[PDB]
Amino acid sequence: MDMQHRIRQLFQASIETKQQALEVLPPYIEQASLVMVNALLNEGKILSCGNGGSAGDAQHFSSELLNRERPSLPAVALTTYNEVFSKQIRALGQPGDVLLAISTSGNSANVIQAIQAAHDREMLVVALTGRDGGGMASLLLPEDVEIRVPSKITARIQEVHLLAIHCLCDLIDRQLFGS
Amino acid sequence: DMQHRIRQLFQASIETKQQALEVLPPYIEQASLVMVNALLNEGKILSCGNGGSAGDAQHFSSELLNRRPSLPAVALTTNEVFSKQIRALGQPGDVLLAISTSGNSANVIQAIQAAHDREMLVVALTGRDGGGMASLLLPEDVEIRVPSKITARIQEVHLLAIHCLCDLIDRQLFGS
Amino acid sequence: DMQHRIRQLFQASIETKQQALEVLPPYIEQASLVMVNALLNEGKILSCGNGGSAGDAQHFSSELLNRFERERPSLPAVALTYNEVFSKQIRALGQPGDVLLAISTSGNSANVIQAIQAAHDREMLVVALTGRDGGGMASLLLPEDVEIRVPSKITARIQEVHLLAIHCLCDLIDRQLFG
Amino acid sequence: GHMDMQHRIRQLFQASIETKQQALEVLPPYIEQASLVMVNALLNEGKILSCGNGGSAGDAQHFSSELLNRFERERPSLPAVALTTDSSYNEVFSKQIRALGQPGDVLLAISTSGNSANVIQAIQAAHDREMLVVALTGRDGGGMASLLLPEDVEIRVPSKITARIQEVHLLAIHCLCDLIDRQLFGS
Ligand SMILES: [Cl-]
Repeated sequence: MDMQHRIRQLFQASIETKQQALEVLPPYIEQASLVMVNALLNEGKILSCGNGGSAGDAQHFSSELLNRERPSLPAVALTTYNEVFSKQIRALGQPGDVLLAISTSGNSANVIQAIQAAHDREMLVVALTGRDGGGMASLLLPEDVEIRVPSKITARIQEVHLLAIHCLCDLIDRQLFGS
Repeated sequence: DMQHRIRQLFQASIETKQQALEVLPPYIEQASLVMVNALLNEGKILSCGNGGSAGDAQHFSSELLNRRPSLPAVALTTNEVFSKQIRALGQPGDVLLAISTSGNSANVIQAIQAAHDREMLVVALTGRDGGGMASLLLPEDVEIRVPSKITARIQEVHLLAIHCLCDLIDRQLFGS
Repeated sequence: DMQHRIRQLFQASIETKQQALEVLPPYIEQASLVMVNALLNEGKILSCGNGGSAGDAQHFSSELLNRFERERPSLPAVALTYNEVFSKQIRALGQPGDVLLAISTSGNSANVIQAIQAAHDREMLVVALTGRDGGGMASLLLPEDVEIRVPSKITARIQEVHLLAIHCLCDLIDRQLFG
Repeated sequence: GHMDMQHRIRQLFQASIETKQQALEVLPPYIEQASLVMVNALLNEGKILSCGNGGSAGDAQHFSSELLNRFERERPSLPAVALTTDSSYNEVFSKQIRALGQPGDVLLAISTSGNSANVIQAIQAAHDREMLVVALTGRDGGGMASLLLPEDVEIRVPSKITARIQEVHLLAIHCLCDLIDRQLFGS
């Protein structure tokens, strides 16, 4: 009785959070995918990163796109001391590339450091966040895009992030190659 | 591009979770009792999956292991890649959490067989028609099949389903 | 002169190995019997390392378990992959009589030290691959544990002798179990 | 201790020692040459990509992680990155090389036999991006060696024994890093 209730409860919270997100996120998902499509078109790449339950999201986004029957898109997750991402971005990133930075709270020291490295290399940033945006939100420059899930709950934020990413991939293919 | 297309993807996501809500909860409940059972009997949970399911396997385990008290859940961390590790680490009673969008991942199929040889129970997160994984399941195993043929929809529901399992285990062992 | 330096590095590598040859073989033999005894008693080997010692740990377990380069039976050797990430996996997976292969070049890795503690707590024996003079962790070992301490302070030379030592461990395990 | 095991341990030590002594007599010119191509690439604002299969993968990641992260040693970070795997699958390296590689960059490619299809394909991808290749190999060099253009460098360990090739590879990698640091940051 309680367990079936709790399940229904979590399902409905997940669904309600997505309906809220539906009202506020589409313009930001559109701008991000556009920023990404323009970078690819100019022979740039996308580097993605995230901490913990966001790390899978960075690699899900990238593998989808890199490993393909549309053309392989140059999208690489960084993987494998808050400098782990930042150093790879300095090694790999060139002007006009795009950083996808994923953090449910926006407080990841190493994603914050990632965003500085991306700015130093003249890259645009697509930031996937939740809650109040955290420290990352405040570090975004005017040309950067923020996709902020309207929720405080870590697990609902993650659920909308997966969806957001699936939206970005889909809009990237439609814009580049066509429906 | 199209906001209209974004709303459309969001609406499709919502609709599948609604379809999933009408069919999955009793299985989600079963799996969780199976997992709480094994953990109370001093056992453990191993998880696995390929493609867009590997992260889910890790996300489940490292919630429970790393953090509440830590719970013995380990993700198999790389067609006998998983099967070999189950043989080595599995003990009678343990649970395998196996995740696949198609039900056709050859190494998770061999993961399921290895778990059976260990006298382990299997919880299978699947979609579509359940593939070769469904046909391997024994009566005491639990399928959680997403009523969708679309990979991206199954993945979205699989993450919700994994969040539920975690929640129900903590609910039963610790309470709320 | 770059030639002078290469031939100096090769000689330092050869010379460390020669001095390793004078202290190590008893401890390699003892380490391997411990591992063989555990496996014959239906046990398993868990292995762990940090930094450059981390390939070593994976290489050890990958070798025996997957058998990608030689055709003999698979052995339950498993590499482990926040000072508690190793501790917590050992606690979750280790059963009494199991063996931990613990690798580091300094002997000071916080997690590997805590891996040792988690191994003893689970009534496991430890084979410890170290260099320098073992320092800590090498002071945590109990009478039935085994240390293989490279007679060197140079990280690179220690890595080199570790790889050889692991190759000796795997080889004698097979030699004792399959002749 | 018991004789056989003591015999086996000491015979392996001796074979490792003897393989290194043989390697010493033929590898230095190619090791120097390799480190020169790497240094020249970095001086021209290049980067190094590394890859390897099975037991070589560790070497690949060891090389680039030391150079880039600088845990073990406090000197400047160098743009050296290991190519990942983790979820046909023979294109995992080449797909990344085509995304990340630039004209002038260097691929350090590691294989003991030289026949792994994904490293063979990595070499092609590097060539298509106008990158130079440093190939750590053994035995006869395999298919990999057959693909090397004249600006490339091969470091072929003079052994047919996997374990022996792996040990010399680790040494080669330690020399390359030493030589890169010497040339850039002082002997
Ligand atoms: Cl589909």
